Amino acid sequence: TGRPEWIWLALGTALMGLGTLYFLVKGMGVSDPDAKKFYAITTLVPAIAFTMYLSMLLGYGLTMVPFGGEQNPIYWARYADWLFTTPLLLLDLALLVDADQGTILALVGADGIMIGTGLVGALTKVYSYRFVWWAISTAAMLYILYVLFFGVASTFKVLRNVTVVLWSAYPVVWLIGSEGAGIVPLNIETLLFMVLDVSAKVGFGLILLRSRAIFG
Amino acid sequence: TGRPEWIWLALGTALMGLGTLYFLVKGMGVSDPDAKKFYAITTLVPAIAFTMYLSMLLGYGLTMVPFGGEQNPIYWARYADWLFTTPLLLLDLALLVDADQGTILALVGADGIMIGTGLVGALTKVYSYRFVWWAISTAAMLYILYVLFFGVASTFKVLRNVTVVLWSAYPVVWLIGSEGAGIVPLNIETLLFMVLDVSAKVGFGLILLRSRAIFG
Amino acid sequence: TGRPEWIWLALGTALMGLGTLYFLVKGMGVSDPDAKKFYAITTLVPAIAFTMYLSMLLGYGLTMVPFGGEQNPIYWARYADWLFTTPLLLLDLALLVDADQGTILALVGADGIMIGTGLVGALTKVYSYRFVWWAISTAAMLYILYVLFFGVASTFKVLRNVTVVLWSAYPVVWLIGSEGAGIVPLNIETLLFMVLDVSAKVGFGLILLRSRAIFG
Ligand SMILES: *C\C=C(C)/C=C/C=C(C)/C=C/C1=C(C)CCCC1(C)C
Ligand SMILES: *C\C=C(C)/C=C/C=C(C)/C=C/C1=C(C)CCCC1(C)C
Ligand SMILES: *C\C=C(C)/C=C/C=C(C)/C=C/C1=C(C)CCCC1(C)C
Repeated sequence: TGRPEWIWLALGTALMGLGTLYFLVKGMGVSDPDAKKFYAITTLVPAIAFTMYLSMLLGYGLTMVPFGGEQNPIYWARYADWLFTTPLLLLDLALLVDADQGTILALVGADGIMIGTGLVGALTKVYSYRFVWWAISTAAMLYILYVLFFGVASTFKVLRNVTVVLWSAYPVVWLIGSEGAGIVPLNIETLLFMVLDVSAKVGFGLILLRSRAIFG
Repeated sequence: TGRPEWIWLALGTALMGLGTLYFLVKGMGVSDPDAKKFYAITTLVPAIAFTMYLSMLLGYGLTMVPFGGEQNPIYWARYADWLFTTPLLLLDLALLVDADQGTILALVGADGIMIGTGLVGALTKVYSYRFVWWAISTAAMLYILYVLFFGVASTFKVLRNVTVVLWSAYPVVWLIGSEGAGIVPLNIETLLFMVLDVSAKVGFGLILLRSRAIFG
Repeated sequence: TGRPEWIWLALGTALMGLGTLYFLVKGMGVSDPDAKKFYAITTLVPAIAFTMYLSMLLGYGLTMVPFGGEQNPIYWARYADWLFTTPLLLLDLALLVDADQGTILALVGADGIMIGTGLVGALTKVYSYRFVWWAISTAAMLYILYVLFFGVASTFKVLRNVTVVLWSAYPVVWLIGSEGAGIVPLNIETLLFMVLDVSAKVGFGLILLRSRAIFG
């Protein structure tokens, strides 16, 4: 359609949907409560993302934000997506290592500030302030990674580093993309987030559910 | 007032308020933690709905959505209502049959997508796409009913079928009402949702709390 | 800047940030899961508030609401703040006295209606109706205080009365401030909420975390 990035949105929609179907079928039959837990969590994340990519695709999860003298398309549904899926992803790690509740709360808590401040950064009309919110969000992401390292083992370790490399990519792509300094066109900005999202929402899950660590 | 549907909104407000008072008084004295749980859950649901019908009544939870060439009044507060009460209703069943946590999460998870996609459907300006969101929401509702059947007993069974007949009514009324194909005037569309809501928010609760199944 | 209340917003930002840092450092080393719980909860609350005061300061969490024939600046981010921090504050008391789950739910449930109805009151364009929402919110606050009194001991008692005096201040300041009857200028309205917020978000926490009651 009229938006260059549409094919990336259409591809992410498709891959999230297929990933959703795949885990739904994969999950059928699980009777082990613990495994049930990782299956629910892991199936729900691309289901949520599927509906969010579709709203972006259909143009509903998109808005225009004025700044830098320009009218700027902002996909707010990306953040609405992360707002619900990043805490579940952290839930999978939590459950893996059996984190106690104060840690889980701090994690989930830091994550909501991460995405909420980043959504504020996204919608802020004062150009310079957007980077203030990028900074606080990035600070929160770093606390989350800090806990992950200093706050099953082998699978945990695997998903941990996947997480590091994947989650730390989101900050840069924000910065260089159209929501930030405006280094890379929106069209390529959407492509990168799609590739991260699918790796984080489907790839991560394939890696976790194919492991016996999820089993009591 | 100026809106035909006002008397239905005023009636739902009144019935939810009275239902709220009734359970609040009913609940006083409960010392059994488990029963306490069903009382809180069941009292909270019409309290939330009371405030939401009032915002609709007062006109705050109402907006106009353009599509089909027309400006269309949409009661978004209906969805804000279901967003918080449908998961608690599912909580009551969950607690009844002592569902494990992976099931509860999948249930609560599918329910949030159900109402969120249906709210997107409600606010979408592209006529044809609204039905796409109706379809995904309906798909999620069907997963929720699927779990309910394939995922205390007697009371469970009773509330289960009440749930089936009541929840499956919401899809049709969306379709034929003004938010969809536009078969039934808004005025009658509001009347039907009010009747469902009160049966689902008060009737359901009367049935559950009058049972000893809620007792350890 | 152009807004008189800015210095109060800047002061609250600063005090919440410093309070956040202070507990973060204070919390380092805690290994006792229960204590971990009060530390997470208590550190998260001014972190959330920090980001919300900053959005108010920067002007992002501010909007204009028409009523009384005038265009009226409303800091909606104040409510977005309370929406997440008041339930955690109640969590600290809950955990103190080891409230059972039906109580916690009723508490958290009444609190969300409290702030949500008060946010509706804040954004309502019909002058007289704002006070209807003030009334329902106040009713919910009273239920929350009722439970607190009729629904560790010594610390509980201390935080309980702090809570009473602090939380009951918010209703009056709404009433006399610019969001209500318009008795006190916005500039002083913001000052009072800042003083309450910092006492409720930092002061309360200093009092709780300096106690051994948080320890198993
Ligand atoms: C959809 C799955 C995941 C794993 C998404 C993770 C996204 C983030 C870690 C985003 C972080 C951001 C930061 C650190 C600062 C700028 C705003 C963002 C929200 C993009
Ligand atoms: C207030 C109480 C209940 C039991 C409400 C239940 C509502 C639904 C099951 C709504 C479902 C919808 C579907 C399936 C698709 C169109 C949009 C709706 C949200 C109306
Ligand atoms: C930030 C910390 C706390 C302890 C804030 C508490 C705020 C309230 C108790 C607010 C209550 C309100 C009432 C009772 C009615 C009018 C609207 C308010 C939301 C201000």
